[PDB]
Amino acid sequence: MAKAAAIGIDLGTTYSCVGVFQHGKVEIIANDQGNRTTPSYVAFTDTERLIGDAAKNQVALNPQNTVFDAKRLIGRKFGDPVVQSDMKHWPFQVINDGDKPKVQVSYKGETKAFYPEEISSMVLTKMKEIAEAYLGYPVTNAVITVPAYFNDSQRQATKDAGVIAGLNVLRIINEPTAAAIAYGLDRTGKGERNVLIFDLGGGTFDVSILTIDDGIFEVKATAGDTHLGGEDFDNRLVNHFVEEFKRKHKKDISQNKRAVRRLRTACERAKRTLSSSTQASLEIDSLFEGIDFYTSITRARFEELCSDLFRSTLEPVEKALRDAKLDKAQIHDLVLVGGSTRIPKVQKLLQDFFNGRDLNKSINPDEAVAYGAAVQAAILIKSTR
Ligand SMILES: Nc1ncnc2c1nc(Cl)n2[C@@H]1O[C@H](CO)[C@@H](O)[C@H]1O
Repeated sequence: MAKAAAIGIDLGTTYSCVGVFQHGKVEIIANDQGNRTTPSYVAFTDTERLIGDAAKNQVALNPQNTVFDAKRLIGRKFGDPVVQSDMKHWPFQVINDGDKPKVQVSYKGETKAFYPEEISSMVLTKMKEIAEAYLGYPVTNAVITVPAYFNDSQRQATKDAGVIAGLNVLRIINEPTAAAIAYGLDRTGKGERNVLIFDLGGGTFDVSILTIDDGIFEVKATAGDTHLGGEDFDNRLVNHFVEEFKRKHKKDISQNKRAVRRLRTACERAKRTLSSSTQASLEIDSLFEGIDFYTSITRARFEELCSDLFRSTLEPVEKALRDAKLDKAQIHDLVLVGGSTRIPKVQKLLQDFFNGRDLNKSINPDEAVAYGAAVQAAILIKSTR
C-alpha cells in the first residue's frame, strides 16, 4: 500500500514540484490551489506559518519574515563568499551559529532562527502533504533532486531536510539526470549517449552535459549563471512600463513599493502570455495616484527588452561543450527544463546554435525533473520490495 509507494520531489530554488508514478504514468500532483508547482517560500506570521502559494501571496506585507532562496544557503558555511554576497539582497536576517547560517525571523511575536535544512524541510513537508491528499494515504518514500554541481555537504543537508520532513530518502539524484530519465534517454540500448540539459528557471540558469553509457550516467560538464532567470525578464518588463507610465503621465512610480509590486506580478503574467500569443495586455486599476494602467506589449518588444539576457544563455552552452570536450554535432539530445524555456526566442536561439536541431520539450519544463524523480522513485521502491 503506502510502503510500496514512492514520490519524486523537485526541491527547486524558487518553485517545488511533486510527482507519483502509478498505473504506467506519471501524475504531477496539483496542490490545494490547483497549481502543479508550489513556491519554495515559508512565511512566519503573528498567528501561523505559511508554505507555498499563501506564503508567496503575502511577501509584500511581511518581507522580513518571508523566507525564500534557502537552497542558496543549504549545506554552506556562513563564511562562504556565496552566502556573504547573497545576504546583501535578502529582506530576511541571516545569522551565524558556529560558522553555520540560520535564517532569523519573528514568529507568533517571538524571535526564532532556522537552519536552511529546517526551512527546506517545511517546503518538503508541504510536498509530502500535497501527495498524501492526492493519494488518500501517507507516502513517505521519496527521491529528492539536487543540482549536478551540489557537493557532498549540500547533498547531505538536502537528505537531512528530507528526514526532518518525515520522508525516507531513497536517493538524492541530480536534476539533469532526472530530466534525462523523464525523456527515457537512459533506455536507448547500448553505446554512449551525450545529452545536454538547458535549465532556465525563475532565478538560476544551468547547463549540464551528461553521457549515458548503458544506463550509467556520467556528468561531463556543468556551466551556467546562478543569478539568471525568469525574474530578470519580469524586471526588464517592469523598467519598460515604468518609463511608459512616465511618458504618458509625467510621473515616476519607481519609489511606490505597492505600484512596483503590482506592476511586477502583472509583468510576470504578461510574460507567460507572450509565450503563446504575439501580444499581452496589462489591466491595472488605479496603479498610481488613481491612474489606471491599461496597456499592451508585443512579443517583439519583449524580445528586444531581454535580447542581451537571452543571448547570454549561449556562453555557458559553449563553455560546457569545451569543458566536456565535445563539439555541437556530438550531442545526441537537447532537453528543456525550467518554465522560462517556454519563451519562443530562447528555444529559437538554442535550436539555431545547435544548427536547427529538435528540442525535447513535450514534458512541461517546470515539471520534467519531478517527472523523472517520480520514475526513479518507482524503480527504487520496486527493487526494495
Ligand atoms: N509560459 C511561460 N513563459 C515564460 N516564462 C514562464 C512560463 N511559465 C513559467 Cl512557470 N515561466 C517562468 O518560469 C519560472 C519558473 O520556472 C518563472 O520565472 C516563471 O515566470
